[PDB]
Amino acid sequence: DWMAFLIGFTIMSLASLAIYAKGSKTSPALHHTLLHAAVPFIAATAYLAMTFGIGTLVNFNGSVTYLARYADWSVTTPILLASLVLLAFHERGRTGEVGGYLTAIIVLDVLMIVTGLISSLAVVPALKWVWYLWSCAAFLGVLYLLWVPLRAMAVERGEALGTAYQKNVAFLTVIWFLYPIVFLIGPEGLKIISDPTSVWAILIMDVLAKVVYAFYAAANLETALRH
Amino acid sequence: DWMAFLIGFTIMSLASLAIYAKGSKTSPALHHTLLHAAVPFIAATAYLAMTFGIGTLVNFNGSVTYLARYADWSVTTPILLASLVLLAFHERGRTGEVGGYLTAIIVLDVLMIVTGLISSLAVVPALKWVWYLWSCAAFLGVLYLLWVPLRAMAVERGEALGTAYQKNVAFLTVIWFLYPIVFLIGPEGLKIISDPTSVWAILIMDVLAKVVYAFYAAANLETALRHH
Amino acid sequence: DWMAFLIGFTIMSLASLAIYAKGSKTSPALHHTLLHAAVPFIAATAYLAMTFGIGTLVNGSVTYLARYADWSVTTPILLASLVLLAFHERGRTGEVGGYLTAIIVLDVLMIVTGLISSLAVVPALKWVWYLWSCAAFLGVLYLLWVPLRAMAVERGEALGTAYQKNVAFLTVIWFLYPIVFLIGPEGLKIISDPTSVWAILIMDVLAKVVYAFYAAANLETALR
Ligand SMILES: CCCCCCCCCCCCCCCCCCCC
Repeated sequence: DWMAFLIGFTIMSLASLAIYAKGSKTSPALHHTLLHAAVPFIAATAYLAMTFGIGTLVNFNGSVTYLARYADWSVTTPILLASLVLLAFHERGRTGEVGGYLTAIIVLDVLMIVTGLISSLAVVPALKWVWYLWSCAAFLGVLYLLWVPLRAMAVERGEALGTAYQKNVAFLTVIWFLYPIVFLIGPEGLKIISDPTSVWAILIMDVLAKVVYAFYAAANLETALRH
Repeated sequence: DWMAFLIGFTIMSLASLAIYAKGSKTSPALHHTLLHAAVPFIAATAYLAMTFGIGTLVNFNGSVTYLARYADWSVTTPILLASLVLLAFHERGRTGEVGGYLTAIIVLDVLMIVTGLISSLAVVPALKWVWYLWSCAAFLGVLYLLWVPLRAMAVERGEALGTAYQKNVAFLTVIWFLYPIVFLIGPEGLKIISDPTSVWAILIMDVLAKVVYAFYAAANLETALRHH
Repeated sequence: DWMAFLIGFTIMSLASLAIYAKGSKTSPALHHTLLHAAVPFIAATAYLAMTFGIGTLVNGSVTYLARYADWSVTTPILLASLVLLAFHERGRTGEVGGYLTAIIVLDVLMIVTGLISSLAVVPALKWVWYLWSCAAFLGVLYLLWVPLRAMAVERGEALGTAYQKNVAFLTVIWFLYPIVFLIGPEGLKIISDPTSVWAILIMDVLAKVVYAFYAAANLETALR
């Protein structure tokens, strides 16, 4: 409940501070540290909002949808994707090159979030699942870019940075896949799991995706940079 | 009306897939392919929303406003403008150079859309037209950047890429000008033409602007690259 | 109140036109001119909205959504210009982007959190959010004053002098906003809505119009 949101805020607020301090401030690593440190600060703001039910909509039938949660995802996810794109290019790209991939992957990712929110708010089952599927299509669009063309470039340019990108993407894919799963089985979908259970699961997921991943990604870059 | 939206979605969904696959994946062409392929995918999501009247607000005495339509325009138009800016610079610029023109042209363009939405929703005629005009001012702001300074740079840097930009801009101008015309004539404005007729017209316009233009722009760039 | 908004629109509309015309269209200066000219045009659109009470919420306490909408876009653009100055108009792939994203995220959050504080009808919540917004502002100020300023000075004296001058001016003016909020009807309600509105207009002109011309002069000094 409130306790989960307050735990989320505290973890995310501290983590953001920790990620920046601990993170490298040198050359290419710096801009990765800045991006990774920002995500939790957004998540923190979101979680603080959710504790006081700011942005949280209560349907006539007492059903709750957290706008703040989706608002977080709409900004954070793209920032995490942006960091990955830069890794793939090995921190060098000509005018418009990285920008094109960024725009492509952000558009898909943000749409994935927006469509997911439309699905959540949909009170008609048929519509709810049509939109969920479209969201999933967007997610596959994101995953395709990451796993095929971007990963292709990631490996082509060198083993060290290619190894770092592949490690980061793998971790990202598994964690990111939990969100659509939780949605499906959660109160926004099949309603197999309780609101509180889904919220508690998301907190654990959010910490892995934003905090653990950040420290993991830093180690993979630091290991790769050493070579 | 819903049939038009479903037709729009299907055309835009397929087109997006087609544009990416057909588009070149090499050097400067690649980043143009990625940007051009994204637009229809947004438009598609928008059109799907509109079929189920998701963003659609209904006001008495025949006033409908499709929020999803404007949401599409607020993202797509800038992406199309972004692609043009990159063309003008001949796919090379110093730090912040392209960014300055992007921010400038996006701010004007997005404002043009936002102001247009305010105009559509405005219940006082005087306000509705004040905002329409302000939107038009923004559009002129966009057109100025495209046609004067950006076109100047486009031609100065080389004939091949300059020819491609000029062709793309010309096509852009004519199509983009239809939107303010339809708005004026449409239920959002003078209510001279029916909601359904205006919606069907916009679908035709949207296909030209996002799908036909994409293939046209691609050909003009590939023509310029081969000639060079 | 409406007269202030109409005055704001007219000042901001003309200023934006003036800033572009007067601004240099060459090399690094150009992209600074384009960014600086756009800000007032946003502010203008905002002020026009506010005169006709578009985005203005009646709920007893009144909060101008158009005002915050303006701030959420303009402030980042002004911060973006400063970041570019610090790098001396040269940075490797992703370098400037990382600092931009960092400083924009903090800045935009600062605005949105401030809006949450304004809309909050419960005092305790209103001040929790105000403080969080302030934390974000300090986050912005830190980046500007420490790491970005460090790079600004390290790269050369001329551009380092220009950045330091611009930042100083920015900090002082930008600090008025949280002060006005605190003592204004969105906070302690020590000063009237009209007084706060008229004060913000004066502040907004300094921050977007005067600062633009000041920043332009400082860059032309640095280029010479
Ligand atoms: C460094 C330059 C990269 C900047 C990234 C640009 C990303 C643009 C953001 C796109 C957002 C699209 C999501 C909006 C969907 C709205 C569609 C309406 C459906 C109801």
